[PDB]
Amino acid sequence: QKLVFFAEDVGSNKGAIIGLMVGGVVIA
Amino acid sequence: QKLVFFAEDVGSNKGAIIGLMVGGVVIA
Repeated sequence: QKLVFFAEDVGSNKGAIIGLMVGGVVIA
Repeated sequence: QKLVFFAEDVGSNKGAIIGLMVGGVVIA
């Protein structure tokens, strides 16, 4: 394996996120 | 609101979970 690169990319985060694996009475 | 209940249930976890919110050199 050889990698040679002059890359640039943008992925960038501002939100309101709800990540449940679910259990809350998933209802809490 | 009124709640009255007798509830018994079962959700239990043993996993090899990958959760990415994406951005990884998602790669590569």
